[PDB]
Amino acid sequence: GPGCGFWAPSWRVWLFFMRGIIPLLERWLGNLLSRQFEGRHSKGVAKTVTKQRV
RNA sequence: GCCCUUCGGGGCAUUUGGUCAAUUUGAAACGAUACAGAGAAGAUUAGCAUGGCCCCUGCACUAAGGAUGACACGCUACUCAAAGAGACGCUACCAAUU
Repeated sequence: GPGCGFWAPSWRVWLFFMRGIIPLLERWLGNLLSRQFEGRHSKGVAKTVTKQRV
């Protein structure tokens, strides 16, 4: 049942997950804020020829 | 304030900063309501694009979606003739039933 408080291994796991997730989310959130504060550039950087566009 | 002094003097430290704390008049946007109302030459519609002073959602400013996201569907002389054939064109208008 409940009573096991040996939490250091799982806590470790989530710290290392955070280590990897910081560069990805700081980039993603920075781009969220770029859209929010200067707007979306819609075209201009060219779109690739994907499968639906071949 | 402190320190030094040869008691005359000298030293240490040196220029912040975000338009006020004040919501009518220097800029928020839905929803409700009213209304209308969805592409491809009969009917019904899978979409993929194209162009940018149209954008939205998205990390994607090298996905995807938004009705195939929408827009598109008005308007329409102007580098501009030549041949040969006509013209009471360019003037006048005119005297017998028995």
